[PDB]
Amino acid sequence: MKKFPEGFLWGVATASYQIEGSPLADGAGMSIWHTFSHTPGNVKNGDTGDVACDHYNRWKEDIEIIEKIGAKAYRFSISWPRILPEGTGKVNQKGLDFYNRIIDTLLEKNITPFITIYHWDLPFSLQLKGGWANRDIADWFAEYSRVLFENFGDRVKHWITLNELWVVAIVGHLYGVHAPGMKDIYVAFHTVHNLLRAHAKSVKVFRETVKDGKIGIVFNNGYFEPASEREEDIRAARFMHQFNNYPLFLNPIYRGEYPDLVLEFAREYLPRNYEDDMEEIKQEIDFVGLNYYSGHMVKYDPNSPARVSFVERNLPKTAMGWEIVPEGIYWILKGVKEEYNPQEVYITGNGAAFDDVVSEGGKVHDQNRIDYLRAHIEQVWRAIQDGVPLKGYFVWSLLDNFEWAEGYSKRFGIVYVDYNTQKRIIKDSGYWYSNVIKNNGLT
Repeated sequence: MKKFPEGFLWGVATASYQIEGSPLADGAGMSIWHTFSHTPGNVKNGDTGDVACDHYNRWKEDIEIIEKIGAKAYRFSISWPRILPEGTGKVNQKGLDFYNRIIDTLLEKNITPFITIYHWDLPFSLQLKGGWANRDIADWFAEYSRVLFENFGDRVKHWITLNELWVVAIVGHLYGVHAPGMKDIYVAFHTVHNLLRAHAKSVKVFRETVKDGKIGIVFNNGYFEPASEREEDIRAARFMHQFNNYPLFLNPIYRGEYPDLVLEFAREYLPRNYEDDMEEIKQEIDFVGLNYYSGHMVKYDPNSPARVSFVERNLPKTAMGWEIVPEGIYWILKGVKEEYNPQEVYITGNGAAFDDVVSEGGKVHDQNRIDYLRAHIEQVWRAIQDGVPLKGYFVWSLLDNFEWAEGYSKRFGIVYVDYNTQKRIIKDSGYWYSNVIKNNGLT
C-alpha cells in the first residue's frame, strides 16, 4: 500500500458562488460575479450563478453526501455580500444563520470545517469604489474577517484568507476573463499588492479573536517546464513559476520582497513605495494551501508579453484542454518545502473536468477522473515520503458546479448534478475516493 500518515485529512472543496444559487435571497447584496455573469458575452452560454446546484436550499443533503463518502474535512467559502451587503457596516443576520447551520451540522457529523473567507464574490458596493484596486480594501477586508471570526471562531479552527490571489489579480484585472472584467496591467499589480495587505490585516485580527485557531492562504499553481536546456528557456520557466505560483506571494511573506524575475518585469506596475508595506505583510501564518491541476511547457519568445510563450504538447488533456502531468504536484510540493519550508502544507484543490454521462441504471462511470485522481494522489504520497509536511488533500470538487467563465459546461464533481432536477448522483470517482479514505491511501 501507499499508506498516508496517521490523522491525514482527506477532504472535499467547493465555493459559495459556484454552488449556492439564490445570490440576492434574504437581504444579500450583489456580488461582482452576479454583475459580471449578467453581462452578455462574459460567460459561456450566458450562464450565471442564479441557481447553480441550489445549495442554498439543499445544503443538508449535500453534507449527508460528504458524510456518506467519509471525507473528514470540507473546505467551503463564505459569500461576503450575504454577511455585509454593502461590504462594510450593517451585518445581515440571515447570512450568519445560513452558515451557522452548515457549521453546526458539519461538527455534529465529525467533519472538520476549513473556511475560505474570500473565494471571489466581492460585494459590488466595494467594486464601485475600486474593489481590489483601492488600498482601503485591506481595512474593509479586516473588518469583514472580524465579523466571521467573532461569529464562527468558537467552532471553526481552520481558516483561509484568500483563494487563488494570482487568479483574482491577473485573470480578473489583466486578462478581463474573470470578474470584475478589466484589462490594465497597472491595476493588476496594484491588486496583487492589496491582496497581500488584506491577507495580512486579516491574520492580525485573527490572532486577537481566535487564539486557539489556525489561519492560512491558498495559491493556484502550475508545473512549468522549459522547452529546452537553453539558458533563456530555463529562465522563462522560472519566470512563470515565480509569477504564476506560490512565490509571487510567499517571497514577500517569507523574504520581504517580490521574486526577482517578477520584479524585473513588473516593478513599474506595483504601487510606488510598496516596500513601506512589507513589514506588515510579513505576519506569521499556520499553513500553506496549494491548489494544482496541470502543467505547461514554456519557451523564451522575444515578441510575447514578458518574453514568454506556451508551447502546446501532445499529452492527455482534460475537458478544459489542460495537460495532465501528475509529477507536477510532486515538484510543486517539493518546491514549496525547499524554497520556503512551511511548517504545514495542504493540497486545497486537485481534480479534473471530463464530460460525464449518466448510464444505464443512473451510474456515472468516470474512469477518466479516477485515473487522474490516482496518479496525482500517488505523487502526493511520494512528496510526503521525501519530507513535505503535508497534513491533508482536498478534491476539487464535491459537486459539479458553475466553472466561472465556462459556466456549467465543465464538470469537476465527484458527485454529478443534474441541473434539470437538482438530483445528485455519486460518481464512480466518489465511491473510489471513499475507499481511499477507508484505507488511508492507495490499494
